[PDB]
Amino acid sequence: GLAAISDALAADLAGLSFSSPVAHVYNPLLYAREPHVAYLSRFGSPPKEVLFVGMNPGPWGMAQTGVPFGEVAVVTEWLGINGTVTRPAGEHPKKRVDGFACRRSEVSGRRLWGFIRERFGTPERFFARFFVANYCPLLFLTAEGGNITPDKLRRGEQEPLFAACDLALRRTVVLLRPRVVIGVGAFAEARCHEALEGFDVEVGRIIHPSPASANRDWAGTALRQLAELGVDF
Repeated sequence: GLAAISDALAADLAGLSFSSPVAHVYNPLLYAREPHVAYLSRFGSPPKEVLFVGMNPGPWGMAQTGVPFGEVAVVTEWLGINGTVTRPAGEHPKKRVDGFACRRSEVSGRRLWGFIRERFGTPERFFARFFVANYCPLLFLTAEGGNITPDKLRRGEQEPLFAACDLALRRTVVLLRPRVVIGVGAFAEARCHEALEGFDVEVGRIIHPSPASANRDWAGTALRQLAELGVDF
């Protein structure tokens, strides 16, 4: 199942190495494995019509909950997922892992899942046709605790990472058999196009929900973009 794919990915990432400016690496697939597997098992049953793909976790989302775009509030309240989360070895004090006790809200996840809930009401109606997964489960931090996107990695270190993640995504698409794969943001979409070349699947994009990315009407834009891709939302 999905759990096997995630475990395989984590194992593949276990051997990886990253150089300066990278100083801290979080792998929520390890320290937040139980809620992650809960998500996969409860909401990831094949087949899916559409797959949403995020690039990498935010510090207050999946890095805390193990759930893609997993803002604590919406994960506990709507997905009904709680669970034990331990701390990563290379934890930075400016981005501490409090798990479901974390009091900061990940805006991207709050917005995305808030939107999904707005459209579908219950998780069952959404996951009947859709799923959301994370391309790269690793969080990268500077010595000062600043975020580093996978984009800004050394090519020699970036290539195997993207290799493992491409593998994971391919296995994911094979299992869930979606007709459309939608990257959340440009980076995710690029990764989807490259990783899934050769697949009989349409690769698309919706605007990234981050305020830091970004017009005044993200939800309307994404709804429109979904309309263009021929997916009823």
